[PDB]
Amino acid sequence: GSVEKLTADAELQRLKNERHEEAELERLKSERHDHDKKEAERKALEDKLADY
Repeated sequence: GSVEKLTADAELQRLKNERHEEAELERLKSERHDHDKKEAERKALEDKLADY
């Protein structure tokens, strides 16, 4: 989500996944703001084992 409430760090890793940035970003624009939190974990398990 462009809002970037407290997930600015997640937006960073979202740019990190340039191989999938346009997909996650575009979705979050239309999809609920709460969905940003889920996509934070989605790419965590996607890019790496996990981001904890």
